[PDB]
Amino acid sequence: GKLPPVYPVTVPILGHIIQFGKSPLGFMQECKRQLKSGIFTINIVGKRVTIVGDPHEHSRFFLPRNEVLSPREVYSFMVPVFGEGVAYAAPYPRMREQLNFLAEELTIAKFQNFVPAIQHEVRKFMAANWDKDEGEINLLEDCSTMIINTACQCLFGEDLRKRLDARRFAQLLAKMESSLIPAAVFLPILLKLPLPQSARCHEARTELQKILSEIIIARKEEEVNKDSSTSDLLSGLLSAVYRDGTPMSLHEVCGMIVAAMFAGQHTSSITTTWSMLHLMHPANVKHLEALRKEIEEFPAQLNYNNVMDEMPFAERCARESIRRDPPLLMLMRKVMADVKVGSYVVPKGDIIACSPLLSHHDEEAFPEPRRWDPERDEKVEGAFIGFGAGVHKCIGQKFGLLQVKTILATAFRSYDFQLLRDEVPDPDYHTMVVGPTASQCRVKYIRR
Ligand code: HEM
Ligand SMILES: O=C(N[C@@H](Cn1ccnc1)c1ccc(-c2ccc(F)cc2)cc1F)c1ccc(-c2nnc(-c3ccccc3)o2)cc1
Repeated sequence: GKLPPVYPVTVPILGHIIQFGKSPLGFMQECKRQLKSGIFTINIVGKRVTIVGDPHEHSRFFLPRNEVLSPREVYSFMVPVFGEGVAYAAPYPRMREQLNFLAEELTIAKFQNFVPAIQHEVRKFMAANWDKDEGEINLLEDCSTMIINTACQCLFGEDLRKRLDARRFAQLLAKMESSLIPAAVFLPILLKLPLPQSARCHEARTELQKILSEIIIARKEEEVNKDSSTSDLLSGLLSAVYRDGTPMSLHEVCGMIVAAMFAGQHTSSITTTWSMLHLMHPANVKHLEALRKEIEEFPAQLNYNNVMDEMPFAERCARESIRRDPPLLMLMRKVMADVKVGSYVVPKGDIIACSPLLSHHDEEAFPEPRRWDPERDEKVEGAFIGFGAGVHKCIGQKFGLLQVKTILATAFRSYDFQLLRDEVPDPDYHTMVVGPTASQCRVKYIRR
């Protein structure tokens, strides 16, 4: 039919990957300018990637059903992490049941207990590691540690955290993470080759499943000897029954737990770090005042109402941090059948993408897009896609923001911070999940 315009390939069989790596946004905006089109196709190692780079057409990426646009093939490289029959490795109907089960473990009703759990871990961390009148820290490392500790304290019973503490859990997860080859998205041959990565991933997942098995057995013993019963994400998923009457296997529960941590860890840490970096910069002193005012009448011990209902401004700070520097640069689907987008047909076999980095820098949608302004609103409806939308919208958004907001309120109640450079850090685009440049994240905390 009428295909999107294709950016010229001048270096064959790499395509535009190299140019993309150098300046993701600059490159994408150059394609947009040159091809006179928000919808255009680039070439990544010989694979056509059609970018829906016009915010007016977002719904064409986000709304079509799975039969039409499917992320499953994109996620083939993560099958060893999730496990077979888990998440994108399951038929879509089955994945949806699993997602519902996960969301039910992050229901608003469970937030009643999450708030104190999170604040407990935050205080404990600050008391241990931020103990002088002032001191120097790497904010990105400290927020990452807080997020693993807080997520674990919400989601895992004490017995589990004893057998599998944050530190050990992070090691297992990092071993799985460092075994991933996202290049396999564009070079699918990799997924059929024998790779040492495969054995490491399996080692770590099996080790984790073993620990969970031993926790389940121990809990059974606790219940028999005392009436002690632990209610957590583990117990919750284990009690799940699919519509076909079968229960979730331990294999599936393990994969879901792993998948949840993989989703939640970096994104939440990065969002918290950016938010603090912005709030502490002198240019944003008005915003820091608005935050401090928002939390001023909060009890020493926050509760569900405080964080959920009484923090709209902290929430704006979080979303605008994601809006300016989205941790996920490119959302992708396999085109399963020709799809009409704007004035073009995107053909079966393409990878279709929608880029939060590109869309969040559209100047009609977000005037002066490099300026962090929590008071802004999108000027094109649906242009903010920080948490995705439609069929595959984020199910962790509320829990992620609960942690970010709780950490912001707890940190800024007791500390000020000073950046150790003139400007907030540059984003570092070399990672799967993009955050501020780590070596630029050293800051000074100052006890209030
Ligand atoms: C906290 C900051 C977070 C950001 C910025 C974020 C961002 C996103 C984005 C952009 C998508 C869309 C993916 C796509 O369209 O391909 C997404 C989907 C998803 N997110 Fe997150 N997320 C965050 C937190 C979390 C947490 C804490 C969890 C789990 C506890 C989570 C679980 C998921 C799941 C399961 C999907 C896929 C839903 C589906 O495929 O139907 N999110 N999120
Ligand atoms: O982190 C990834 N996926 C995460 C995204 N996430 C994080 C928070 N919410 C959603 C992810 C998504 C869904 C799930 C998940 C899905 C289903 C389920 F039942 C449970 C969990 C788990 C995840 F870890 C991820 C990131 C990058 C990539 C990627 N592969 N290639 C690129 C790429 C290519 C070209 C240019 C730039 C990036 O990026 C693939 C996966």
